Amino acid sequence: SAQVKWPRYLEATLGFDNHWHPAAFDHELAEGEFVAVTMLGEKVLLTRAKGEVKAIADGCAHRGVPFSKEPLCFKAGTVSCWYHGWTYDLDDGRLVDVLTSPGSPVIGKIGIKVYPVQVAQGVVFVFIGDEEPHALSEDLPPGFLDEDTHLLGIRRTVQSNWRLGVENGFDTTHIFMHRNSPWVSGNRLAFPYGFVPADRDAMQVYDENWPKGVLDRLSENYMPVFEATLDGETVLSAELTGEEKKVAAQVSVWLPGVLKVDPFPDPTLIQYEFYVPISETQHEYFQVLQRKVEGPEDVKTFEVEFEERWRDDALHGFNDDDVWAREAQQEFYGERDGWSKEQLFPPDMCIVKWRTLASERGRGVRA
Amino acid sequence: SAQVKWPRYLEATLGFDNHWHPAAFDHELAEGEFVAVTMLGEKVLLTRAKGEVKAIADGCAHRGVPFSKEPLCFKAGTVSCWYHGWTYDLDDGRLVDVLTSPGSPVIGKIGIKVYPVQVAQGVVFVFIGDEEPHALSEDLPPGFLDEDTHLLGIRRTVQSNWRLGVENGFDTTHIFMHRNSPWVSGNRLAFPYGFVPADRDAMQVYDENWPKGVLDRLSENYMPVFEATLDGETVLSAELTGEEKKVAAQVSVWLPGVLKVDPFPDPTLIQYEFYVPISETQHEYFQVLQRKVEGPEDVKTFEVEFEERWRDDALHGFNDDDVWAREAQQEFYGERDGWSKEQLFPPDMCIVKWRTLASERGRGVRA
Amino acid sequence: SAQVKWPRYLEATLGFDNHWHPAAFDHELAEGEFVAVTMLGEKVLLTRAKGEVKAIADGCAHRGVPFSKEPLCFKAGTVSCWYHGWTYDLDDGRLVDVLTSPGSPVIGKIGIKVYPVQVAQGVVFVFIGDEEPHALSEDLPPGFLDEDTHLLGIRRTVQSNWRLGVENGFDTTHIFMHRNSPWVSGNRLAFPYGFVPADRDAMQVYDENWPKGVLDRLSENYMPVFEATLDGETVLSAELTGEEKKVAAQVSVWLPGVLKVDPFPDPTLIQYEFYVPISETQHEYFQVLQRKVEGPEDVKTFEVEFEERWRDDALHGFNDDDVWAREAQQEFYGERDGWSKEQLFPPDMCIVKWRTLASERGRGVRA
Ligand code: FES
Ligand code: FES
Ligand code: FES
Ligand SMILES: [Cl-]
Ligand SMILES: [Cl-]
Ligand SMILES: [Cl-]
Ligand SMILES: [Cl-]
Ligand SMILES: [Cl-]
Ligand SMILES: [Cl-]
Ligand SMILES: [Cl-]
Ligand SMILES: [Cl-]
Ligand SMILES: [Fe+2]
Ligand SMILES: [Fe+2]
Ligand SMILES: [Fe+2]
Repeated sequence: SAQVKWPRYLEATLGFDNHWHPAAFDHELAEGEFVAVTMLGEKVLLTRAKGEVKAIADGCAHRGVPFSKEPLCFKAGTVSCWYHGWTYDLDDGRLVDVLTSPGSPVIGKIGIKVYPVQVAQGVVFVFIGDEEPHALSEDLPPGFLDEDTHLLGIRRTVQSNWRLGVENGFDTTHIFMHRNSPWVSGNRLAFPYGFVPADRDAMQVYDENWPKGVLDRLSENYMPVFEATLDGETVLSAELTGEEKKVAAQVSVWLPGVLKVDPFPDPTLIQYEFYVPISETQHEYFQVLQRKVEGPEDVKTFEVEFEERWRDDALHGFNDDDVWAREAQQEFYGERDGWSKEQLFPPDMCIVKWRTLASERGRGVRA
Repeated sequence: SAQVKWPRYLEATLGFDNHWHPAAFDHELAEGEFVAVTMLGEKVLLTRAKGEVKAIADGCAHRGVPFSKEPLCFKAGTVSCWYHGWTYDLDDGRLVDVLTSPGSPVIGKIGIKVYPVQVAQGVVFVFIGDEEPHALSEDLPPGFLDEDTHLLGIRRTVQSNWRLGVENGFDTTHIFMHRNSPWVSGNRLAFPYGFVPADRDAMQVYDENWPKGVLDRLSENYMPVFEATLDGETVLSAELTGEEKKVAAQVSVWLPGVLKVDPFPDPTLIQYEFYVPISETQHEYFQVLQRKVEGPEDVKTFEVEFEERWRDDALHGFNDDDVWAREAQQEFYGERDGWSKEQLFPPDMCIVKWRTLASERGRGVRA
Repeated sequence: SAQVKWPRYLEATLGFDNHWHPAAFDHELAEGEFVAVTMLGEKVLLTRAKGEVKAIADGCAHRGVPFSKEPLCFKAGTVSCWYHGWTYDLDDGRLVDVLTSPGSPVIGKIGIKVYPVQVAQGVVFVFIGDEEPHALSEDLPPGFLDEDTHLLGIRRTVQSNWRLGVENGFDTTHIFMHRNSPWVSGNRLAFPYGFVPADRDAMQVYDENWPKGVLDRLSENYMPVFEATLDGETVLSAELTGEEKKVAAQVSVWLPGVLKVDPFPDPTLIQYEFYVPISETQHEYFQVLQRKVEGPEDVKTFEVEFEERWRDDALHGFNDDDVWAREAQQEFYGERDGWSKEQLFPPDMCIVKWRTLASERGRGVRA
């Protein structure tokens, strides 16, 4: 059954820890500003001190209140609790002072957790887990860190377990539900109702070193369905006329659960998606677009396109439906043991391979 | 105690299954239209295909999503899931196609549940349970199916266990709370504060074949109370003056839990009530009025009176208070084990007879 | 650990019963008026009958509905249920009549709980518990019942366990969070960021007879902190310029959990606080100000300044922040076993003494 081929995947209700996970976008943090996030059940407080983004547990060691209720900073590099003034050093999380009791004997005897942080491609990543952090590149799809590119994205909260997000991203026939998105005609896309594996090389598992993932060779080893038929009659057909754009030549997912749609939502872009667990029933959905650039002008041109088109016409215009689609599955999988009652079909094998690889390679399980 | 005289009634938190239950009104469904309902914990999707109302489980066999999120029909007699296009035959619930993968090998190897449906007197009834359906008439009070009558009603959701609804309907002294309803003077009713059993033939149990139920002979074996006294002083008195109408000559309840008030809310009408479980804490309250008719003209006259008077002046004007009355009992009975702590009095014996009959005859228990 | 030092305090999630607790203010009840309250998990109905405030269980013995849904009284000294008319004697809670069934055999054979009530200093106190009530003075801080004073207050609901309320009131360094309240400059207060115990006599435990409690001698055995320093630099300093008022010379808490701030929020006043449990996660916060008076004129002057100044400028302007401060602790202590994970420091010892005294002297534990 399910609990037999991918047990650790089913156990990772709260995600795979001992992996890097995005928390926010670098531009969300100005010097001295605070941003509260919840990752894999942990409340984290982010801030920028002396130009560097720091991550510390969003909970005071005294009476456990979150600093985010009223975040205070009286000296860059520290955070002070709004309740009794306990002050912590962001570099090591140690209690270095108590504003309400100078010289208190608890100073230097207490500390809270701080997390390793690395900002890459404008994204703030945080290492969650007890192990010492490994290279960030091991937890990202290949190409994400390309130096000759620029990235722009957004994040939002989705009311479903993170796994439903990943499986909604790495699903080659769910695209049927996007057939009426204004982005399809909006960007003159030749968009099929689904992709069906045409041979045994349709899916490739990368399990040699890191990163590890599953790749769907949509453009070479799949058959796209542009027509829907019911009992011998064509009841639906995609629009294939004139000059149309080709997207999604390949789609892949990589541990700890990051999607890569290449190219998408336009031939000149690549779309990455993360589904970071917030709680057992919620996740933070990140959408990041990657554009190849040759200099500052291309960067500026991309930023403008993102603001005027890509973001709202695609990240919302195309993907908004994916949000309620995920949430529509929450009860079944989250409450009714859908993991053992689902009935899959051929195209879902890529998802099965992902669950198997994830169950075998996820560095740490958080239930 | 309770768990000893009517144990199966106490166990039937989610209702008695293997019985017919109303789901909606026939006029709520036009050809191709969809109506989602939840009955005894089961989500059901109703539609009209080729003129006939069909009932199918509102949950896809693939990833369990409900079709009601975005119901699709590309061929009358089928329903297609909005997610990956799995299409089902409404007659048998079998998967007959997959819009995103024509000829997929799962076709014909999967199916979901469909329910027997029977429309009578403008009401859509659905058979819930594993057993094969028996005659509809066995689950309705006598007279409901009278051919020389026409029926009109409404349904609404109530936040209480269904048993609290049934017992609020089949309660001869709770009417005290309706004394100030504008319908009392609105329809010149001689309406008492309560009916107290006057002899041993006040209540009669019908437990021979079907339908089965309990009847209160209010007009001949009960004493109506038109005056409320306290410490020897008359503190309240009903208005008995001029030409007033007499209603509620008899009130009865029949398995699986259907009320019959004869006559009510007017001498020319009979009122039926159903309290179909939605969940363990909610039920769908149906109010159906029956009028004897001699032809099309009488039907039209009834439909007009219903729209202009009966529905809002009585079904709401009189009964609305019954809704919060039921919900006011939810915590006690639903959370504080009120079933074993309640303290009944003589008039409640008709309810005791009903719980006993239901516990012994309910065809199926759904906990 | 905590479970070993103050076990009964940790068990009293729903408060200490067999103690008097405030329910409302006397002026909230006019003759024949009703006020519903929930104390230590019990729903209570208050009313004034023949000039006297009465307290009866807000739940009918018949089908458990609360009278508060629609409180009825047809004879001063009784309460009648809105559902079937069961009527109870407020003096002994016995069923003395049934409006819907005169002479019903259940009359005199049924009864509900009534509570001892005592009004003092404009406050309605109710005795919760199974024991016979003891003197009210045993559950109040010394000075509360002073005959040459007048009291005025307000109450509100707070979303946190009651113990978090008490410990927030009896905390000498949490005042840091109040530094920016408009009441500080509003009443020209010389207000420190915290009070730190300066010697061994800083806290005194009164455990000889009743009332019992812990007293902090702030003005004589504590060191007030008017500056906040971080890594050697003054980052915050209170305003100490000329003619300012001195308050909080002493603060104390007494069983079952009543605070006394002397003087506060002004030198001419004393502030009392109660934190009566509503449920396991909620409490009713009472704030009562005491002013010494010499006659009806002083009473009038106090009532006027309470309305024009004390209430909104202090009870709200100063204390409102204490509400979310308490609630910010609810998850940690209420759901994440904060009682054993908290890490206290020297000033918290007064709270530790209070927990110990309460665990040893609370008359009754309600979990
Ligand atoms: S809870 Fe943070 S200093 Fe007290
Ligand atoms: S969930 Fe219905 S077709 Fe996939
Ligand atoms: S529930 Fe109060 S009289 Fe029936
Ligand atoms: Cl978040
Ligand atoms: Cl369509
Ligand atoms: Cl593990
Ligand atoms: Cl009245
Ligand atoms: Cl059974
Ligand atoms: Cl309250
Ligand atoms: Cl400040
Ligand atoms: Cl005890
Ligand atoms: Fe999608
Ligand atoms: Fe009623
Ligand atoms: Fe405070």
